[PDB]
Amino acid sequence: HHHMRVELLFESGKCVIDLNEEYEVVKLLKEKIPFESVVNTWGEEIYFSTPVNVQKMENPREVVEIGDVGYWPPGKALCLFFGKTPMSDDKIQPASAVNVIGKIVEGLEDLKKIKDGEKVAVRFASS
Repeated sequence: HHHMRVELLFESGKCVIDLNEEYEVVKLLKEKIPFESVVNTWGEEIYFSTPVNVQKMENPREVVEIGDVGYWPPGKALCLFFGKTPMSDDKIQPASAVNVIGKIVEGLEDLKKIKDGEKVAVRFASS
């Protein structure tokens, strides 16, 4: 394991993500935690901007799976995929390629409760 558990605390719920530190963007996110951001939704994707800009993607994907965590360089955003985006009817299609850097491991079911504009506290997981 070179993985790190990050807790995301929203207003309406919370989750834990597991991120692979082998990816440059994850190494840099590590150095910025703790930070806070603000949530946006796009269908069943939550995304929020981060203070890390890494354009190069070691693992770009133009289709993702339920539970995937992506980094989207155009918006410098972490993206949480829990269902379909407005882009497709038979798969989860991000707007453009995202660097799939980890997985939602707890609280996947809380995500549908999160509204646009909720603050998020980005933290290392306490367990």
